[PDB]
Amino acid sequence: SKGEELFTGVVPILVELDGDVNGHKFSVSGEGEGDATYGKLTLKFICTTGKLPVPWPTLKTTLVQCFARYPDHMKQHDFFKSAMPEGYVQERTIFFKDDGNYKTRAEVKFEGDTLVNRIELKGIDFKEDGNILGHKLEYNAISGNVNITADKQKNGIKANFKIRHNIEDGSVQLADHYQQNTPIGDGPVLLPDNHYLSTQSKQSKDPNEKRDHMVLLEFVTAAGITLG
Ligand code: NA
Repeated sequence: SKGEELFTGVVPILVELDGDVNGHKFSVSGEGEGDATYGKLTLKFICTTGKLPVPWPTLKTTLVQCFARYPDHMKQHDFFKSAMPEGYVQERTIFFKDDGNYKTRAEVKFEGDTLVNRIELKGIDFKEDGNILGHKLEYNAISGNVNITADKQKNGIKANFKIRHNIEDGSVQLADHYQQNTPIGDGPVLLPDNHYLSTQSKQSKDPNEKRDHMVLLEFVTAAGITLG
C-alpha cells in the first residue's frame, strides 16, 4: 500500500486520552516513537490530571497497531498502514471479568509526520473495591495474540483477544477485548486474511518523573500465515 511507505523509518507518536471510569475523570498524554520495520514502540504516558484512578496496565491496550511488523510475505494483510495517512477509527469494548467494562473510541491518523492516537474512554459498572478501582493489579508486563478478521461490510477489520492481568494476591483478572477498525478516508484499504498480532509489552518507570506515568517498550509482529 502507499500508506506502508509512511512507516519505513522511525515515526514520532502522540497519544491523548480522556477517560471517565465510574465518574472518575482523567486525562493521559503519551509521547514516543515507532519503528514498524522492527515492530518496535517506545512510549512514555503521563496522567495530566493527577493520580490515575485505574491501574496503568488496564489502559495499555487502549493507549497504534499500524506499527506492527508485517513479514514480507504477509504485507498484503496490513490493514492498519493501508488506511494511512487519513487513518482509522478503533473501537473496543473491554470486559473485566466479574467487574466493569471499558468502551473506547479512537482515531489514529497522521498529523504531518506524527502518528496521533486520540481516544475517549468510558468505564461503567466497576466494583468500588474490585481489582480495578481497588488498584490490586501488578505493574506487570502483558502479552497476547490479537486475532484479526476482515469486516467487508465496514471496509475494515474486527479483532478479539484476552489479556490476563496478574493480581497482587496471585490470582488473574481477565480482560476480554472486542475490537473493530474502520477507515476514516475513502481511499483503498487492504482487507486481510485471518491472522494475529503477537504482542508483548514491558512497563517501567522514569525514576526522575514525579508525575503518575508509565514507560513502555512494546514489540508487535504479524503472524499466522505461512509463506507460499
Ligand atoms: Na520502520
